[PDB]
Amino acid sequence: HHHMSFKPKIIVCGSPAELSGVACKKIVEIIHASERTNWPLSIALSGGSTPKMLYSLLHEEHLHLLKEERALRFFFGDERLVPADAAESNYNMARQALLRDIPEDLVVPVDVGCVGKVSKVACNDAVKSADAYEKKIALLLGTQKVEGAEIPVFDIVLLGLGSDGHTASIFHGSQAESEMHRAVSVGFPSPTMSPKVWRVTLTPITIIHARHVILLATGKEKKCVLNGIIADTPTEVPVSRFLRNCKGDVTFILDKEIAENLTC
Repeated sequence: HHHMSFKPKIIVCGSPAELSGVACKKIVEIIHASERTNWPLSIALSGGSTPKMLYSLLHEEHLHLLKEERALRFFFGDERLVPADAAESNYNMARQALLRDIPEDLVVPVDVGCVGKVSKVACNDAVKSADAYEKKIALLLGTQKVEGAEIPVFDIVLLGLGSDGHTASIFHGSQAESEMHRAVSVGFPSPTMSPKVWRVTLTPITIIHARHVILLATGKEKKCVLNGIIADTPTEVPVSRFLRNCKGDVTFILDKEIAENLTC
């Protein structure tokens, strides 16, 4: 017909505090759908407060599955080039909530040692950190030829939608914005976005080839950027428009307020 259709699985939760519960259920369902011989399944974690609650929920209700049964190998979709123990570290937050009790081989942080080996982190520092994380992912997961570049294929990618419609640290204007060959790249936040630190990020081509993608989005204030992913024919789009090209199983987990214009 006249337009390409994008039909992700949409789950709308009544209370924004129900999103972590639905995300946890989805992740556990994906784990149990996979034969134990394919475990551990690769997950790329997002930062932020909804993820932090999802990871605390996994820790309180699914520790046996993750620690004893080694169901998941935890990677980061992005990381701030700040110390591994800083308040702005995605690894620091995931570690406090969950990863402190996960076997060490199943926890794969970005090496951020370049911070404090330099006075001010610059683009070239971020790029060497992205290349180092790419090599780490390639070793642990292996890679494959995709769309005719060899890309690791993540089992799960967890994403959050920013107020500017960014995801991971993929910003309009970033090295990552349209990156279709490298698995990992870099991004600096746009003017309205903090913290003002360089980030290592997975690229669109990596997310596009993940077996499962789970986007968490809340707030009436993100309804415009969400509509620019979901609507077929809008004039203006956010950078997360690329999620329409996802090859895997896509789930959007929403609150009522962000979902007011959807036919859910």
